[PDB]
Amino acid sequence: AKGLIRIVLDILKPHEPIIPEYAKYLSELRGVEGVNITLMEIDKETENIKVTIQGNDLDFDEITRAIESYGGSIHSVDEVVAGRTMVEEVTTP
Amino acid sequence: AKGLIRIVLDILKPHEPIIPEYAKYLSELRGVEGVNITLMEIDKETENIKVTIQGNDLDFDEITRAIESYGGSIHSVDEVVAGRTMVEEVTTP
Amino acid sequence: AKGLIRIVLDILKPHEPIIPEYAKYLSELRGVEGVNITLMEIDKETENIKVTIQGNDLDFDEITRAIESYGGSIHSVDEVVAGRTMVEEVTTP
Amino acid sequence: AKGLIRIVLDILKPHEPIIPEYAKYLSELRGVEGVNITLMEIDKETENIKVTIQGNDLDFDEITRAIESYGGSIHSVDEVVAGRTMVEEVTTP
Amino acid sequence: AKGLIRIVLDILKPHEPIIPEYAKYLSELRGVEGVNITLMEIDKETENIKVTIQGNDLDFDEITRAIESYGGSIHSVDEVVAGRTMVEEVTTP
Amino acid sequence: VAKGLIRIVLDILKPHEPIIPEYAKYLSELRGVEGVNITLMEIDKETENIKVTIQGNDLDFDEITRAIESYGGSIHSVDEVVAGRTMVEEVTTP
Amino acid sequence: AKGLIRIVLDILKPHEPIIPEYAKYLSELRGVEGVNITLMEIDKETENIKVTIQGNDLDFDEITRAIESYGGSIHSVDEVVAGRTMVEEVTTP
Amino acid sequence: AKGLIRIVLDILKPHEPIIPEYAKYLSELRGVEGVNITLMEIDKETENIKVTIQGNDLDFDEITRAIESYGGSIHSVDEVVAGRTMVEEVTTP
Amino acid sequence: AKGLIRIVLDILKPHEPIIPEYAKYLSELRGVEGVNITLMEIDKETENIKVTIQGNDLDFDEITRAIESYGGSIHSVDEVVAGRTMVEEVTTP
Amino acid sequence: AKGLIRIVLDILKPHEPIIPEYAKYLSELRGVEGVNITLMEIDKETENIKVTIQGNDLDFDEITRAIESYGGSIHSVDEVVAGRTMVEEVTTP
Amino acid sequence: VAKGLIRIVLDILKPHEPIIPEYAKYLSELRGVEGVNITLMEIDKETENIKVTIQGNDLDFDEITRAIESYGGSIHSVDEVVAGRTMVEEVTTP
Amino acid sequence: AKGLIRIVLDILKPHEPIIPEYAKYLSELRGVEGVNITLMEIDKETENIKVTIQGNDLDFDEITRAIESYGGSIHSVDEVVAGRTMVEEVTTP
Amino acid sequence: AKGLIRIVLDILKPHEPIIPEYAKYLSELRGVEGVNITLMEIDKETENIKVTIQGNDLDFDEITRAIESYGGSIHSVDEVVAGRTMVEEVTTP
Amino acid sequence: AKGLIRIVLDILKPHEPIIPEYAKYLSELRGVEGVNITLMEIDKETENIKVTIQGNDLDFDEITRAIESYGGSIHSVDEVVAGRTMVEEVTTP
Ligand SMILES: [Ca+2]
Ligand SMILES: [Ca+2]
Ligand SMILES: [Ca+2]
Ligand SMILES: [Ca+2]
Ligand SMILES: [Ca+2]
Ligand SMILES: [Ca+2]
Ligand SMILES: [Ca+2]
Ligand SMILES: [Ca+2]
Ligand SMILES: [Ca+2]
Ligand SMILES: [Ca+2]
Ligand SMILES: [Ca+2]
Ligand SMILES: [Ca+2]
Ligand SMILES: [Ca+2]
Ligand SMILES: [Ca+2]
Ligand SMILES: [Ca+2]
Ligand SMILES: [Ca+2]
Ligand SMILES: [Ca+2]
Ligand SMILES: [Ca+2]
Ligand SMILES: [Ca+2]
Ligand SMILES: [Ca+2]
Ligand SMILES: [Ca+2]
Ligand SMILES: [Ca+2]
Ligand SMILES: [Ca+2]
Ligand SMILES: [Ca+2]
Ligand SMILES: [Ca+2]
Ligand SMILES: [Ca+2]
Ligand SMILES: [Ca+2]
Ligand SMILES: [Ca+2]
Repeated sequence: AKGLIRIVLDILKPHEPIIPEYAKYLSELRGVEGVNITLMEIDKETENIKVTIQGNDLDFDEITRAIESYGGSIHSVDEVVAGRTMVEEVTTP
Repeated sequence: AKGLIRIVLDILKPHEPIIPEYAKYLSELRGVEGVNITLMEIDKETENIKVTIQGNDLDFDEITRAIESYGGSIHSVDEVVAGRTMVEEVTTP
Repeated sequence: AKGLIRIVLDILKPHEPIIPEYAKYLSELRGVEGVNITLMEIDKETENIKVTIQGNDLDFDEITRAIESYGGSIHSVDEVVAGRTMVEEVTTP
Repeated sequence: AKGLIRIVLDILKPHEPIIPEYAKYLSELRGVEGVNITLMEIDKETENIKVTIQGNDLDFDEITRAIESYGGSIHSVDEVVAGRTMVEEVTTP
Repeated sequence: AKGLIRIVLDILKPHEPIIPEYAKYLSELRGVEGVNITLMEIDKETENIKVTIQGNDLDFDEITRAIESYGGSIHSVDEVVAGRTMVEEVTTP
Repeated sequence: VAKGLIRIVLDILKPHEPIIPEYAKYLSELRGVEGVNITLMEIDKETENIKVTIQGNDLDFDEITRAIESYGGSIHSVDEVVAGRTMVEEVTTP
Repeated sequence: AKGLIRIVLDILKPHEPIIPEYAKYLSELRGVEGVNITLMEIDKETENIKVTIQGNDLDFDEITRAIESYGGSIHSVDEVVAGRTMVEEVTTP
Repeated sequence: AKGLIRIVLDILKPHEPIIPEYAKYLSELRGVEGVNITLMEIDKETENIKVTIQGNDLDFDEITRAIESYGGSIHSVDEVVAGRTMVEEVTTP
Repeated sequence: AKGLIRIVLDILKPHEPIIPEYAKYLSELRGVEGVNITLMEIDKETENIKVTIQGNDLDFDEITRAIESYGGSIHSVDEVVAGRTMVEEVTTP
Repeated sequence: AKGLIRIVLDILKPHEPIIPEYAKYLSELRGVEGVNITLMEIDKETENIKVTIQGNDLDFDEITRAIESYGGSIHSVDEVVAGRTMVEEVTTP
Repeated sequence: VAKGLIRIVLDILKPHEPIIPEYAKYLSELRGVEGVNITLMEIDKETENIKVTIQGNDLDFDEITRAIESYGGSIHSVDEVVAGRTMVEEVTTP
Repeated sequence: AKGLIRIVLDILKPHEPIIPEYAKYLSELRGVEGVNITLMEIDKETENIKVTIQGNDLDFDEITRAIESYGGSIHSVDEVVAGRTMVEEVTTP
Repeated sequence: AKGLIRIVLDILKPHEPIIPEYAKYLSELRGVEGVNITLMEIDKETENIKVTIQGNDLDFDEITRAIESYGGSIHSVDEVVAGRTMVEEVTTP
Repeated sequence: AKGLIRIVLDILKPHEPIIPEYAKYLSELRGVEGVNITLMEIDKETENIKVTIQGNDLDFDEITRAIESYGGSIHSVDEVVAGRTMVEEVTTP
């Protein structure tokens, strides 16, 4: 296990496609152990969701394009993890 | 485990059927490891519950329809997990 | 394991009988592994309690009848876990 | 693993006997695997402490009496677990 | 195990001896597994510390002899555990 | 066995570019770095504050400080360090 | 393991030497399994770190003479743990 | 003023009468300035409300007559103020 | 001022009419000093608002027949205030 | 405006007499501008409530006695304000 | 006396441009707007979420919704509205 | 107003004399408007209290001597307000 | 009073000039009732501060340039207020 | 009021002089409405206090020097207010 192993991003999203679509679909890409989508805010034209993605050697620009193939839009990359083992954020002042 | 593996959704519901009822019935569905339902807020007409359903390649359309047919009505999908392993949501400012 | 594996309900009850009785009893019902009763509040005349019951294929009606025959009533069913495996509640916005 | 396997009682005792006396004593009671006594609050005349007790088919009446024998006095019973397993309490709104 | 397995007490104490000593010292007492000492509040004359001390069957009075012996003063015993198994306080209203 | 620096957590200022999964891939492959983690602190218009949690074996704070800067980064403060045989977590207190 | 296995102290210090130094150099110390230094508060003059050090039969005096050598100043010993076992502080009212 | 100027009580109560009535009604009682009623928890059979009622010299029993009179049931009086001036509870350990 | 001076209810509602409508139209209502509508939760179907309405001798039935006219549905009456004076809820254990 | 102008005492009383009795009674005591009694906690045998009292050169011994006369019992004194002004307590680490 | 809409709180998506004190000045001078307040929610790379609290007399939600959009804004949701004679604040509850 | 207008200090003290005495007394000192004593904690042997004193040009030494002559010692001076006008503490990161 | 009345921005800042400089200086500009600078984070080359500025018809690009005239740098405009009267943010979900 | 009107700073200090001392002395300085000092953390050598000083056109250099000369040492300036009116900090994510 190497490279990007965990990606977390917040996207904006026309209400369609429905979000179990996105999950099902993001499963397929290059070595994805699994995806987590949680609903952030739920506005009227639109939808804020937090996508958590994790696997081996992940393809960033693949995800990033795969997502837009769905009329969905990355607002920001919240967190990235890379390397042999899965490091979490440590808190502090 | 593949495709959809855990689904979290909040549904509005008439007081009947009761909630254990739903729970029992949802244990049935195609590849359903198990179901949790906690009681959100219990207005006079009606009853908001939370639905936590996990399993292997769960069928979304199966579920929604199982709930409607039941009296329930789906307000949102709060969260989904799709893939080989359970990715929990990683939290961040 | 199948069906009703966890049941949590809040019931009003008179000071009688002493709570260890209801526990000591509801232990004995069909398919109950354990029972937990925590004290909620205690008013002059009466008494609120939460009642967690876990087991295999607990029959929802035995249980409730049991509590009634002891002189307390089910104000509400707060949570229910059903299926093969203990699904816990996933928290979300 | 049957009957009362955990009893938390809140009780008022005169200062004396000191708090690890009870601990000592109550441990030597039938079925009793263990005893925790934390100090709740302490007033001029008197001392409010909580008595968590764990074991196996515990005697509610021995205990009740045992505590009273040392000049203690049961203000209330705040928890009970009964059965083959320790069911902790599930929380909900 | 047997007797007291845990005793927690809050004590007042001059600045000296510095508290790593109290730790060391009490560690060497009869039947002591380990001893934790966190610093509560640091006053100008004195010092206020929590001593958690645990192990197999503890001599409460030895423990009280030893502390006083370094210029301690036992304000209160906050918690005591005894018996065969390490029961913790359970949370409750 | 591990020795030396084993985890480091630094806060840095960062030109929007390069994007952040750059850093993560990049840093990932340093000397004896089992894993890096970057969470995003604050995404200002001019710049962008981000937090790097780096972890490995006998780690070279100077290979790291230099690599970041190359990418145009800037260490503001180092917030945590764990050195030695075992991973020790911070304990809390009054 | 015996005597002190964990020591937590709050210290003040010049900006140099930078903190990953202080970390390196106490791994060096006698019987020190590892050290954790989180940054408490960074001022203009100076710089407040917390130092959590863990090992076997640690030497308080080596540790402390060493910190003064590095220019630092030990404000307080916030917690100490001693004996065979990592007793954590049990929290109470 | 004189006598009771404030009484707060928690009551259980069937769904009907809807609670704007209780408010209205109690407003018209002897010496009543105003009356606040917030909704605690909404159970299936019943309903749990807090009634804050205030004014000049209140007839406690009239207040208890009037509530019962609509199918109320007084679980407890939570707070009472009397005298010339409106003293509130002061916070303290 | 007399009878109800403040009423707070939680309601569910279609997205239309948009919420500044609902606001306008209850200012219209009889004896209504003003209304506050904050948005509780926005779903795909529907839309949960809280409605805080304040005035003199307000008419619960006008208010409520009016909300149903606008397509809405009143889930619960969360708080009511009645009499000459805006008694707020005094909070207690 | 001299001497004791506020006394908060925490006290255990048998259920009877009910709580607005004391309120009534204590108000008719010398110097006494007002009396708040909130309910602290309530057990099977007994009832713990807090008595905040406000006035002017208050008699500690009248009160102490007065409370005792009704079968009440002072567990402790939690606040005192004395002088020409009500000084509330300032908080600090 | 005031009538009609008197306070409105809306959340909008916003191209980084125009900058935010634009909006504030601009909106300030609408029909019967005693004051506007904009706090910044989240400053993403592509866009930017911001919150407008607008307040005045018999306010025209449609003059407002239109003005925002002109500046390239986009209402996502209206979060609060106060209409009528007096300013009523939300009361809280279980 | 000039000089020492507010003084807050935490002092240890024996159960004697009863706290209203220390208030009743410290009221009488030179330049004291009001005095507030809240109960901090109460141990078997002794007693912690916070002591807010407000006045004009309070002499710091009279006050302290006063408390000593009553048999409690000043553990620390938590806060002091000096000058013409009551400056309150401004909170900051 | 019209236009911008309140501006709040977070800037980055070489440690010089000192921050009482910035305050003193920002006072002068076109109609500034007053400025508030609080210290955010305090890094080693650098300094995060939150500037709050308030007056009549404020000159944005004046401030914005005035600030940089000091080797200081706007990272983001956090909040702006405009018009006849001073509107604060209202909170909500 | 003009120029500097309120200054908030945290300073490290030897135990002597005491803190009221400082307070008194700082009431003196050029145009000083009044001073607050609360006690932050009281390490063994030393004493972190917070300094809140407000007034009219306060002279910064005067102050720092008044504190140093006193034994104290300035770690940071946490906050300042300069202008015609006291702008408090307005808080935001
Ligand atoms: Ca974002
Ligand atoms: Ca930490
Ligand atoms: Ca409701
Ligand atoms: Ca929802
Ligand atoms: Ca994180
Ligand atoms: Ca009650
Ligand atoms: Ca979550
Ligand atoms: Ca007490
Ligand atoms: Ca739960
Ligand atoms: Ca102290
Ligand atoms: Ca519990
Ligand atoms: Ca930093
Ligand atoms: Ca701890
Ligand atoms: Ca505990
Ligand atoms: Ca319920
Ligand atoms: Ca208090
Ligand atoms: Ca209260
Ligand atoms: Ca109790
Ligand atoms: Ca304070
Ligand atoms: Ca929204
Ligand atoms: Ca309320
Ligand atoms: Ca104590
Ligand atoms: Ca502040
Ligand atoms: Ca920013
Ligand atoms: Ca609100
Ligand atoms: Ca310290
Ligand atoms: Ca500082
Ligand atoms: Ca704000």
